[PDB]
Amino acid sequence: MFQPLLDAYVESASIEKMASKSPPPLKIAVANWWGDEEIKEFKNSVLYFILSQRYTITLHQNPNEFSDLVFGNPLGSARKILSYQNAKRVFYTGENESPNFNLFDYAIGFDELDFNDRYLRMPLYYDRLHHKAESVNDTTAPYKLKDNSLYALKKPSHCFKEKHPNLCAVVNDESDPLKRGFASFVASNPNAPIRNAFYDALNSIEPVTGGGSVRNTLGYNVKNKNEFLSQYKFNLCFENTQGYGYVTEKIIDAYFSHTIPIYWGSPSVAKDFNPKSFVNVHDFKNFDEAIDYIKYLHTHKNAYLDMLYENPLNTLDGKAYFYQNLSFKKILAFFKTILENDTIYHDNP
Amino acid sequence: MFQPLLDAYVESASIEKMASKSPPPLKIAVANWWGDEEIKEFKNSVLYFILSQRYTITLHQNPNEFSDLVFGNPQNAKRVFYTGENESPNFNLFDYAIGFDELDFNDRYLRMPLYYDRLHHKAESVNDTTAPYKLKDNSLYALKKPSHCFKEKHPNLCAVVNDESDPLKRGFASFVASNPNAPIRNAFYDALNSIEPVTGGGSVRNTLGYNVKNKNEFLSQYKFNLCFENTQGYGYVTEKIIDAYFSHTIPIYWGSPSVAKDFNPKSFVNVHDFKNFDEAIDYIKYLHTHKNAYLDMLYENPLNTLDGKAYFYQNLSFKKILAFFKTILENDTIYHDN
Repeated sequence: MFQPLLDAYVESASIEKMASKSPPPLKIAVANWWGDEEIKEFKNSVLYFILSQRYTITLHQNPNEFSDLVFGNPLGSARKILSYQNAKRVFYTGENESPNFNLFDYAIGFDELDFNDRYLRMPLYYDRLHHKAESVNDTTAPYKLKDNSLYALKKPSHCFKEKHPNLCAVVNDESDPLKRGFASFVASNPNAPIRNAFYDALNSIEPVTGGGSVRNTLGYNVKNKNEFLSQYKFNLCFENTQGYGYVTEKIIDAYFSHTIPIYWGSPSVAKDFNPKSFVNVHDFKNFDEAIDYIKYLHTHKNAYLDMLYENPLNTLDGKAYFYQNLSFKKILAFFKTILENDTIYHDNP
Repeated sequence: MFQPLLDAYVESASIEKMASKSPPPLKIAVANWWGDEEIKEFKNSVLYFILSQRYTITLHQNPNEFSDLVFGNPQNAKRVFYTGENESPNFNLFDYAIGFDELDFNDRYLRMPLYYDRLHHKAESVNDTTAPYKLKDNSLYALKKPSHCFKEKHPNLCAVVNDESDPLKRGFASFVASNPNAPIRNAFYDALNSIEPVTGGGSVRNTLGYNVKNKNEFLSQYKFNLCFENTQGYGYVTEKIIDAYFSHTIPIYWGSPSVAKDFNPKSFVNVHDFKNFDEAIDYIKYLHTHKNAYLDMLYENPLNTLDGKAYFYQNLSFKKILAFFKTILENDTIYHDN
């Protein structure tokens, strides 16, 4: 049930509207090799989106320019130059990699760590929600955006349904969720010793439908991931690697496509999402046993519809919440503190 | 006043004397990068000393031998980061880390600054029948047979601590450094060298034509000790300030800007509290010419006190360190990259 997760997300994006377009300049240095595509992707990310609500952002790719923040995680030659901008450095990557606090003053990541003002946890799933929120500011979408909220203020598109018929049909109670294939699987890397032992074991209850390169079954890689996952009862949602707190956009795609995620990745995922809403493979002593609970859910429609209908988020006294209250306000406070703090924390020899 | 610091240290070293039990074998590998003197230092560290109270340790450097833990500093064994440098841990490479950073990473990180290891060493050196500082009878550090040489090696220190001399009746400020890659420390030195001359007993800015043999005896001869860390790190408080307290001299400190969390600010000059060096020096001048204020500072407890008890920040103790390692040994998780 995506709608309540989206509602919670939209509320977490609630902040005071800034008055009369006087957003102070913020100069951010980013990867020098980024081309116009990567730049476009960055101007579309939730971090940029959030910051644009309070600053007039300029991006810098010239190494001989001063900046307010140097952003990212350069490697090789570009990591050396970083050492010299001795600018206010902020570590940020989509990879399962913890920050180097000798080189970076501040960091935004997935680790469950407290370093006072120097670190903020902003999992990748928050950014995927931002993209799902934008894609449904469409007049044909089956998910609704609170009137007048930040995501509803830009003009809406009209392509969603044409692009996600099946998804719309089932979200719109015009199809029966029980009347679907067993499970979808979309992945690009074959080497995943833990994932395969699991695909082989899931793929031996009923065939698993593959839409990506690994274990493909359709004979072609699916065009729209979300439309494809909505055609199955479950979605094989294993992260590429394990990290405590490392919850990617994958589980969000399952929720969004109205299918039950079968999750494995961060052993603490239950902190971020309601475990009654997905098969948390970590809540079992072995796969063997988890395969059995999936086998059960697949043949006991009541338990299956129970899970599909749980709020993706945990609740405390009826109010749904993001773990540690992640929100636009929390993220903007973190940046206002970084910008106003003149202390140099990185190695400055 | 080192005595109260030692008392709190000895108390922090108190552990249950499980005797019905026996220390189980614990196999510890050290990385190859580690030189023989880095291995000798480790064998002599307070961490090794603490662990040896609950485990029968075997330390080796054979990467072919299955071990319970492996210690390094930049396999499928649990790796523990441990270094003396002002270097934050790489958690991609190490499952666990012992450091100085003010960080909380649940069971993966433990703060144990080098000053705690320097206290361990001073405590041993004072298990000596001619020593000016006392160790509670029946404490861990008093169990071994003592030495009889302390006074001989530190006459002046015993005199002042033994009240056979007057604290005010001494030189101005000592400075013992041998590292030159420390610009801020030099600039502060040249600036302090103004109130009066600052006697230099080490390589760097050496005064008396030679290097002193006993750092502590020497420091006990001055009213203050110029106590600068080589670089700034939040939480990076080394052995230096402990040498000042041990030598019954006022530390003039710079290094960790959060040093007041670890030590009682009324007990030393914290250069970080001033907007510029000039202002810090003005304060030093004042202490040097106001006997009541100087003595007050010299007699303060080096540690902060709360609820009637002197304490180490965040309750650093043998028990805290033993629980951290017990948790590592019992947890099968491997966090490092593979």
